[PDB]
Amino acid sequence: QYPIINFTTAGATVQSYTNFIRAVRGRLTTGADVRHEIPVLPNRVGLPINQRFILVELSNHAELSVTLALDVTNAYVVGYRAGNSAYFFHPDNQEDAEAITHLFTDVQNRYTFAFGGNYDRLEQLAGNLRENIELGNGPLEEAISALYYYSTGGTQLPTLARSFIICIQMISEAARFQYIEGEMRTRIRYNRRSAPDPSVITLENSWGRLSTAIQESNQGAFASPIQLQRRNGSKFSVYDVSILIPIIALMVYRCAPPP
Ligand SMILES: Nc1nc2nc(C(=O)N[C@@H](CCc3ccccc3)C(=O)O)cnc2c(=O)[nH]1
Ligand SMILES: Nc1nc2nc(C(=O)N[C@@H](CCc3ccccc3)C(=O)O)cnc2c(=O)[nH]1
Repeated sequence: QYPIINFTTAGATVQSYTNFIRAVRGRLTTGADVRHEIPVLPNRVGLPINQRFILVELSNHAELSVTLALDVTNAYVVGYRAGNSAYFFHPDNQEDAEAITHLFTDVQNRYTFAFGGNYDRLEQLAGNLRENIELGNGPLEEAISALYYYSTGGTQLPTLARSFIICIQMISEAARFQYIEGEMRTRIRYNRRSAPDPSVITLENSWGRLSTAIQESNQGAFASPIQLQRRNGSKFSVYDVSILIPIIALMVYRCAPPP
């Protein structure tokens, strides 16, 4: 029913990852909403359930596969399927709880985690912050195996949480931000794993705020500046959508566009 995009970490290259992220973005956005050259994700209000999700099938060199489900309104990873079992994060509201009942309906074992899927909760369970969790093709390869083996008891909860953190950043954050996609491309190009620097972290943390500031802006001009960080941790201010056009690939819907 829902569209499926395939990616493998097995022999992954800059080009194959680029093709993957492009395809994810294409399935997330309809083209109906572009503001200051930046696409906006579908509005959740009145969005039919048959259009609510996309599926990301991740394969690895170990010949294992897992399927992530992403909410098109925000690119949120709501859960995953591995073989005969599916696992969903504790839904944030009743609407999102109803929505996940439409996912992996043929699966033998359905589970909802007692914990939500936001970074703060996942970092708590992992026993590590995003700033200390390595990203790259190797981490993703390993994350796929960890998600696959969870149902059989091979994967400890901190490892599972860490693995979610890897997947979310390398798929959802990369889809949201050309900048983060670029950072992942670099890791893949040189096959060098590394934790995300402050520029990546602050962009992730600011996605909602940046989306709102752009959409509420006066002809692109922010009413209030937004503070981001450089690679070295130094602060720089964003006053305008213009500087964000090469940085942000997708925005969450926050308000109606002005006439
Ligand atoms: N399962 C899952 N968890 C996610 N968690 C976050 C996350 O917690 N992000 C930031 C900013 C707030 C935010 C931004 C976008 C979506 C939700 C929440 C933070 O609070 O540090 C971000 N994205 C996702 C995601 O795509 N899948
Ligand atoms: N399907 C699903 N979606 C979820 N989305 C979020 C979440 O924080 N979503 C926000 C993300 C964008 C945002 C806006 C304003 C400030 C920060 C971040 C949204 O869609 O407005 C949390 N949890 C869930 C969840 O459990 N299931």
